[PDB]
Amino acid sequence: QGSYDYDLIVIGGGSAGLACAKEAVLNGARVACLDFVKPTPTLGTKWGVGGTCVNVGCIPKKLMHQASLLGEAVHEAAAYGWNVDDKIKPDWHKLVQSVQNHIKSVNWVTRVDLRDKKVEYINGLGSFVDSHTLLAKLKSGERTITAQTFVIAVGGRPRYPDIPGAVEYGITSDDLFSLDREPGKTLVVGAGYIGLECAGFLKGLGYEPTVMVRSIVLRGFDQQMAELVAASMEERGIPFLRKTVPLSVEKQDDGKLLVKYKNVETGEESEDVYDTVLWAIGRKGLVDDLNLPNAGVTVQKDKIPVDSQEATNVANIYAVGDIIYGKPELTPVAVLAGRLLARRLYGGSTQRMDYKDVATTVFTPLEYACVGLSEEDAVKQFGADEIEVFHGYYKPTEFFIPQKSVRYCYLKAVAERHGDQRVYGLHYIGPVAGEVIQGFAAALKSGLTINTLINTVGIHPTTAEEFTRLAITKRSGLDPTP
Amino acid sequence: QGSYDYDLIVIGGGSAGLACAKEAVLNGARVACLDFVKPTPTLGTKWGVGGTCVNVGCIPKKLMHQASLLGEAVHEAAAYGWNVDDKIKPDWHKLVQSVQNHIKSVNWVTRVDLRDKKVEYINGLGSFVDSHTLLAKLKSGERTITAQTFVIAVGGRPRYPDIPGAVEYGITSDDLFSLDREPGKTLVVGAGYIGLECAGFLKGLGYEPTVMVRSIVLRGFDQQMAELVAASMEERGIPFLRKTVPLSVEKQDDGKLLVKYKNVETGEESEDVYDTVLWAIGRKGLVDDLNLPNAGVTVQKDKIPVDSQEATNVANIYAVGDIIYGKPELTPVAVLAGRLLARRLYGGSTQRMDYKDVATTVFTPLEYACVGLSEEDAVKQFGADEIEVFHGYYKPTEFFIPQKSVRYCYLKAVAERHGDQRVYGLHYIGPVAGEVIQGFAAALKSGLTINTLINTVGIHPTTAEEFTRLAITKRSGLDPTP
Ligand SMILES: Cc1cc2nc3c(=O)[nH]c(=O)nc-3n(C[C@H](O)[C@H](O)[C@H](O)COP(=O)(O)OP(=O)(O)OC[C@H]3O[C@@H](n4cnc5c(N)ncnc54)[C@H](O)[C@@H]3O)c2cc1C
Ligand SMILES: Cc1cc2nc3c(=O)[nH]c(=O)nc-3n(C[C@H](O)[C@H](O)[C@H](O)COP(=O)(O)OP(=O)(O)OC[C@H]3O[C@@H](n4cnc5c(N)ncnc54)[C@H](O)[C@@H]3O)c2cc1C
Repeated sequence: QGSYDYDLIVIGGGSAGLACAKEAVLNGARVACLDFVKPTPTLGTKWGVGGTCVNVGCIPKKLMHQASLLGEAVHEAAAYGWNVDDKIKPDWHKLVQSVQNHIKSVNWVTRVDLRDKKVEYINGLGSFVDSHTLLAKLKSGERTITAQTFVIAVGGRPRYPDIPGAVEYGITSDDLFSLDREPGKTLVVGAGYIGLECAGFLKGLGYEPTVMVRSIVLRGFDQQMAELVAASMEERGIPFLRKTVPLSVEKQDDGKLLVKYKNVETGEESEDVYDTVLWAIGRKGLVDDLNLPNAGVTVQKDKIPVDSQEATNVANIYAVGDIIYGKPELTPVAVLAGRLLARRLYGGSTQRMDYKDVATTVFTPLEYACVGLSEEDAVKQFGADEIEVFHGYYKPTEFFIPQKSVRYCYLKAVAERHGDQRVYGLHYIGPVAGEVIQGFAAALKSGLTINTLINTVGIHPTTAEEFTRLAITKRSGLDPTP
Repeated sequence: QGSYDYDLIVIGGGSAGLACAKEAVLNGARVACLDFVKPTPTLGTKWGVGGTCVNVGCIPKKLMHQASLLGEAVHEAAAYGWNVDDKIKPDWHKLVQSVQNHIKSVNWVTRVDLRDKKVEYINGLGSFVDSHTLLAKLKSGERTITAQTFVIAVGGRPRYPDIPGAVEYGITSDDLFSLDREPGKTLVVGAGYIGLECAGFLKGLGYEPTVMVRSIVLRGFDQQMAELVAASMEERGIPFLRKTVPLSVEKQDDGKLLVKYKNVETGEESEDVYDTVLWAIGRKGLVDDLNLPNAGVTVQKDKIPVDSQEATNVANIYAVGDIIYGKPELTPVAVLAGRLLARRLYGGSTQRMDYKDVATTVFTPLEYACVGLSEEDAVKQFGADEIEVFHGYYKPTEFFIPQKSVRYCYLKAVAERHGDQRVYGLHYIGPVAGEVIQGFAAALKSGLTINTLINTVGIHPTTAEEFTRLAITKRSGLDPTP
């Protein structure tokens, strides 16, 4: 009660913003949704509607990971009697065209879907004038629009190190999936899931990545599982530069990139030449252009703190997805929080988003999926002596004939030691990690216990059945290799 | 412990028998385990210890399915820009050799493990003298041993139709996996999972199968899903002879096999020529050679009815696995039941086998996995108006670039309509169906409801997350294709 141009304005058109805008209209709101994509500096990469996942995230990364797995499949096929040739090579440019052809088909479908659902899509950059007023800057011109409620869904963009040559000579994941030039010998700075997945499918597509790690691999993940993923990448011939930080990048006369770098423990300074330098050193939330102080919204560095209803400290302004402080930065999380948020606003729902036990997958050459607590978090939370860890190495049926290493085929269930022996966390390295873990995440939400887990009849022959076969505890001290 | 040569004699060295034998010795019993493999009649195929799964079942079937899938991966790789050659053909002799090579390694490790664990392995055919005495026929002489307790775990062997030429010219799954000659053009008589799987990998390896179906496809399975499986195989060039039954087989001068057959609906008589006739029309329990009347054990046709502790009507004699009457005939069922039985006999356990909601996968070219009730059984049991079926067609991310048909990529959830909305059944046709369904099967055993299902965050991008995206009910009559 007051009267504005819209019930709801959503700022940002990626996973959360669009899910939110669509669910809001379904429930009868009058809604606008702004989306705009700043081109990468140098290179100037830009793209269509639908945000990070579709354009420069989950989707192209999965497709290139598939490109890399298919190469290996071609190699294994010979072991099974197929008369395949060995000297096979990927055309990078055909790969990139395929992937970009897919993404642009998706951009169109999404654009049509919005218009069909009557979501008013504005292609401009929104900034607050006040807690109820937004200026949209359009390709040419501006509109000032009001709303009862604002959902901030602006996400982030890749960070650049504060080092000479960084922006002129390096790229990020924004550039990588449409790179005009072949990656070639590549330096991947950062050992979060993005850097690892990148290095992984670079090696698999015939290039030469090296991963540079400042301190640890996959911070926020179970560190045993982390180190197993890193060693499995080294087994695949991907070198790692541990405890090492970039100093500078310069272009040589021959067009090669000379990177000087520094070991952070020893102080040792080194250099090497690469064709490509990929920064995968984190993503910074896009609060900057919002002019949040005009709106009264408090900020926590580059992110926005929200209550369990995704409200900011300003009662009418909400934020959802990646710009939000301290929550899983993942697509299905953005989508579902976006939608639920529209449903409480307009569909009379009280269902709040559940952020606990979110499953995830790192799509490394051998993939790592997990849901729930890491081993160390459970131990910190409850005490070593109130925790049980069941573990083992296993052998995929599909690995024997081609003789593929099973050295890093390992899984573990982290659980309550007594009582109901509640399962806290599940971790798996191996083929189709995410396909395996998804149903187990649903089980953890239904209260999975160790007794149920271990008495769920296996589907044979699968690697998923290895979770139901778990029996050796770390406490027993018994060899986890059957 | 007192009077007999053994605490325990296990008759049958397959999935149930070995799991029973091993667990029994772990709990201090003195055990022998008999295994003997009768050679196939004609042809005379025979193999080592470990039973059907290892030698003529799950394992070779999974390996040849993998060979067929790798063939498809090779063709897909090109869509992603790999410069692979199109004209590839598998070598059957090389494939059989790699499969048999794996199975002989496993036979030997299994034998070694039995000795290491002190299970006394006797390669001889057991028949009862009385309820405490067994005669063992060895290659050499005969033994005659006594025990306090017997576990019958003899399983089954494929059936032959009672039809001229059947045994002289036909083969079964027992011969297939080490066929000396190339299948060629093959009539697969029977449309259970064994027939369909064999037909599927044979087509995938360059041969020309035809499936002959007496009545229905996949009797015992959700029939909607059965028809989608059949049609996905017709999509791949595999024909079905519907409502059709074999009459005879003869060998022509040119070495081919003339099959006379009859449509049982129209009465039509037809014939055709094949290189191979695979009978996949069921398996008969091996009660015959046991001389059960000597033990006083009651049988139910070819099977043995047992109570919920796997006991026969003779209290010192149990049966477990495929020979048992009326239970799922699958490897992990046999393994877990034989384990739990030994653990109750000797381990002071009271835990009984749970035969309900066992998950299974049909490893057809597009795999069908399921757990819990088919739609028709849920409707039968509860009423249409108490059932909600959530369903959808979906598109695997990996299918886009090579433009693979998504026509049969379909899943559904059969659920309680009101109340807690307990999930009764899950069904999925698509890639890595068994990897997807396994965790969901543990979810079901934990009480998975629709609310849990639909609010478990997806792992993106996966096909497994399609389960958590389910939203369109059959009752709405809305299009299940987004
Ligand atoms: C390489 C990489 C791999 C990933 N892999 C996975 C994975 O496999 N699985 C998974 O779940 N997640 C993955 N993610 C994470 C996932 O893509 C993000 O979690 C998700 O896209 C976040 O959605 P969002 O709506 O918050 O932000 P975004 O999708 O980034 O959308 C925000 C949109 O708003 C625009 N915008 C910003 N400011 C304004 C403004 N002032 N006005 C108008 N528009 C604005 C932005 O330009 C952008 O288009 C990956 C991310 C990266 C980069
Ligand atoms: C082609 C095919 C595909 C299959 N695919 C799958 C699948 O992928 N997944 C799955 O879970 N299951 C699968 N199975 C089913 C699975 O193989 C069986 O359920 C399982 O092997 C049954 O185990 P068992 O111990 O009861 O029998 P077995 O493995 O058959 O029995 C063991 C043995 O007892 C021996 N024996 C019999 N009589 C005597 C006697 N009197 N004295 C001494 N020894 C005797 C037999 O010769 C045999 O070695 C498949 C089966 C077939 C045939």
